[PDB]
Amino acid sequence: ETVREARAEAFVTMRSETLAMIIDGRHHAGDVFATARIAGIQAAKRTWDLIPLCHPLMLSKVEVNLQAEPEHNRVRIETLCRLTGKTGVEMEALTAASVAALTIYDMCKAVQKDMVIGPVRLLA
Amino acid sequence: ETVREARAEAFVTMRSETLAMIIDGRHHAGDVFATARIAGIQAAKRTWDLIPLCHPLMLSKVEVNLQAEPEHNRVRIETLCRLTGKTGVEMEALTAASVAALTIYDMCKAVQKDMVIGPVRLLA
Amino acid sequence: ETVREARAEAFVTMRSETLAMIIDGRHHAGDVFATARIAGIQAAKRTWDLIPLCHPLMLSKVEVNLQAEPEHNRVRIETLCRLTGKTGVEMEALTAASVAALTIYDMCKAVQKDMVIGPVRLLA
Ligand SMILES: Nc1nc2c(c(=O)[nH]1)N[C@H]1N2[C@@H]2O[C@H](COP(=O)(O)OP(=O)(O)OP(=O)(O)O)[C@@]1(O)[C@H]2O
Ligand SMILES: Nc1nc2c(c(=O)[nH]1)N[C@H]1N2[C@@H]2O[C@H](COP(=O)(O)OP(=O)(O)OP(=O)(O)O)[C@@]1(O)[C@H]2O
Ligand SMILES: Nc1nc2c(c(=O)[nH]1)N[C@H]1N2[C@@H]2O[C@H](COP(=O)(O)OP(=O)(O)OP(=O)(O)O)[C@@]1(O)[C@H]2O
Repeated sequence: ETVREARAEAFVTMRSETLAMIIDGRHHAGDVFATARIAGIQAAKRTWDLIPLCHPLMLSKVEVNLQAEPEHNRVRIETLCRLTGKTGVEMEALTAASVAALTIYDMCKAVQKDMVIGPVRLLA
Repeated sequence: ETVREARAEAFVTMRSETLAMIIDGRHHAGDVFATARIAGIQAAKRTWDLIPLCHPLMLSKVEVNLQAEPEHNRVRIETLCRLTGKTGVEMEALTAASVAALTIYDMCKAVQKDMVIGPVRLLA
Repeated sequence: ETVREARAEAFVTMRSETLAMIIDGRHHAGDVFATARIAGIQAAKRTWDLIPLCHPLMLSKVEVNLQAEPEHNRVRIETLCRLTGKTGVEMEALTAASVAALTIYDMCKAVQKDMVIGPVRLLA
């Protein structure tokens, strides 16, 4: 039994107006980043129930951080998962990143029909 | 890693007729107290999934006890949660008490529109 | 804290045509056995949430195996559950077997109205 951790990233690519709306609605009720962070945290804790062969685990830590990248017309999501145990937490990190990305998508899709999620991958 | 425990209480205040109906339907199919106890136990085990920042834990014990207080026109709910681990179980105890209270409410609301839940708090 | 395990079996009895359809659709998209295995695995991990008094546990292993028994006009399901902990996994094994059986039933019920599930029991 050891300390295990994993980090993942995801991106959501969108038009400039769409990203500007996220930036302008930040820190207000309906905060896209706040909502996506909570969604990702909740999703990480449910990973065992979403991915058939994953084991139930006791996550002691899940972090989801989001940043606008206006220069690339996209949002970057980075996640961190940690626990002390025998099973790793790669899928928790990826699932948290993915559901955070889907939540950004959900909150922007009225404005834009052709957003793209990706890449979604582990960080070294 | 130690033995951790928490106790909570909740109250549901109602008219005398409403409480009398609970007392009279006790030990029969549709037992309000039996249903509320099971709801509270189930809710305690799901606390991590209801409260965003709570950690998943392995509850080894959850107890929910209910008593009519005819003298005060109310039901009192007391809960107990225990486990051996590194994280406490205050939220499990409060959530079990709260959902037990909501279940009493649900089973009585046809009869009464203005029941009040509270206080809900930890016990020392 | 020790290694704990449990094994269960379940049977679904059906007409010969119904069983033949399962055998003939095996290894194809809509594989009844593949679907039932995944359902049973997922169900085992949720046992604590289905059975009110069961404890949440960290299952390290769940196996679900299915075999056609043409000679008896039935499907046999055998399950295995294991973990290292203080609480046994009998209910996880039985629940995995039961939900696997219900999934076989679901996937065959258009064809047959009078299938029977049982026995469902622990193995020694
Ligand atoms: N929650 C959660 N669970 C996880 C992962 C995760 O990131 N998060 N990674 C691992 N894990 C689940 O188990 C896989 C690894 O298999 P395992 O080594 O536990 O199987 P064993 O019991 O050793 O036996 P074999 O099956 O190896 O023979 C796996 O790749 C998942 O399927
Ligand atoms: N199921 C469940 N979970 C619970 C509680 C509960 O009653 N029941 N209480 C605790 N806990 C969750 O974690 C909170 C306490 O934070 P923590 O001390 O674990 O965080 P750490 O990993 O130490 O890092 P920081 O974030 O402290 O820097 C908390 O207050 C909950 O948010
Ligand atoms: N997931 C899951 N959980 C399980 C089982 C299972 O197969 N799978 N078997 C056990 N268990 C739940 O706990 C029952 C056994 O009770 P227990 O010995 O834990 O209670 P204690 O805390 O010792 O106190 P008392 O209540 O004994 O006084 C039980 O029979 C279940 O109710």
